[PDB]
Amino acid sequence: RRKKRTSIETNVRFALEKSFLANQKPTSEEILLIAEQLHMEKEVIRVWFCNRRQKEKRINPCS
Repeated sequence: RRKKRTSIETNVRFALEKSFLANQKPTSEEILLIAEQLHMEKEVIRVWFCNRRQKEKRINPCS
């Protein structure tokens, strides 16, 4: 549940961090490109960015 996974993990996010903001619209190529770097694949990529930005919103309260 946890999930949680966490998960998230890693290393990636770290890199995604800076990257996220920069652009937040990763293209197809952009990802694959970054994937080549190491260890990151389209998968977690999107999953990341996606969920990553979700945290942004928010507002949320927004809640």
